Amino acid sequence: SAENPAEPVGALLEDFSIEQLPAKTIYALGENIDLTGLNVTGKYDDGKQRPVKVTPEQISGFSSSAPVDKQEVTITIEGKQKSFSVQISPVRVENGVLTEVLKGHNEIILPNSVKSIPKAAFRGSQINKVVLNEGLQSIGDMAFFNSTVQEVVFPTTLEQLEENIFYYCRNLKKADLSRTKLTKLPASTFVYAGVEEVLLPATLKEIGAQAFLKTSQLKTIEIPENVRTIGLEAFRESGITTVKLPNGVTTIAQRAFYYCPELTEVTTYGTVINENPEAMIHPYCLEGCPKLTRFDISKSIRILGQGLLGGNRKVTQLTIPANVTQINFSAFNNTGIKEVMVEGITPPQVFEKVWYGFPDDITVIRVPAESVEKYKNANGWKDFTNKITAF
Ligand SMILES: [Cl-]
Repeated sequence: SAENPAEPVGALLEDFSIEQLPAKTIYALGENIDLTGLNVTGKYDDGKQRPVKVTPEQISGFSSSAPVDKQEVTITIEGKQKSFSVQISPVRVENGVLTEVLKGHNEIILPNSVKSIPKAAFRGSQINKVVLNEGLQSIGDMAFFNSTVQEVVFPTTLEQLEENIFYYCRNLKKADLSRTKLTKLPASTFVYAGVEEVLLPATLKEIGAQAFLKTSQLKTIEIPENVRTIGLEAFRESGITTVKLPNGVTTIAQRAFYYCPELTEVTTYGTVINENPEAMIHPYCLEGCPKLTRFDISKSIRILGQGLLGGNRKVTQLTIPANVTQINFSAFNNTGIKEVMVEGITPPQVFEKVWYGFPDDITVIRVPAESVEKYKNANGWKDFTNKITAF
């Protein structure tokens, strides 16, 4: 009850109209109506129009006992009635936690009261579509594990993810996370998922281990601008034909693109450079990629590991950028590379007694004209003296 009189002295409402609906039009089972945001204009018998605050006993037809897709809620004042629609979703929310999802509903629209989705909340769900609500902050482990879900709409408030959420989501065609606040895409997020397209947010800094493992339908991937790290086997056995990644990438873990049978290009973009002496493309990163013809190295990488393109024969030209300071044993060995351009005025260092950094049948190594002798006298590089020339 309001402390002060609300109605005008001497004037009675004759009619009213809903000018703005309540902000909450989606409810969970057992939730109470929330009229916040409702704007009513009353026509009074003194000719003056006035805002009307609806008192609780004036509502009828609202009931959150059972799922209802469209429920008519009526406002009754001065024998006059106006109605609006609400949806009672087949879900239970207790202290902001999605505690229950009811079966037999192919489209789930979550209420705004959902703050977190717990572990396995939609696991094995035989549903088609989920609209995640604004206000959702986190999603728990295996939340959609082996769901038949075809579409998931993500909210701008989504901040935190646990692991294996879309593992075995064979029908999830697209995951548009581009408008979320995610800084990390966790390990095994899309293993065996049918994702054809995954749009990542500008806030993303890390891609977890096996995040896109066995994504056979993923056509391409654009790694967003602020990503620093690509985890162990992040794209192992993915169907990706091309990868775009920023020049700020400092870690590409082992076998990150292992056995991608349709991968043809790895290209870089951006002018942001992150300094870190540990920045490395880890061993056998693109082993088992027989269709790869182009491999751009992130301009923030310092170290090139063993067998980066192991067994490949279609990359015939390679550019090593000026930021590379170290090349390990057999880095580009077991390849079909014929032409390498090493851009560093200062040669990358080689510490092994037996290097095999490039194949025996390499044709030429092009280095800056002012550095030809620095390369020819250097450990490792001296093994290819008769193939070194200027650019
Ligand atoms: Cl409530």
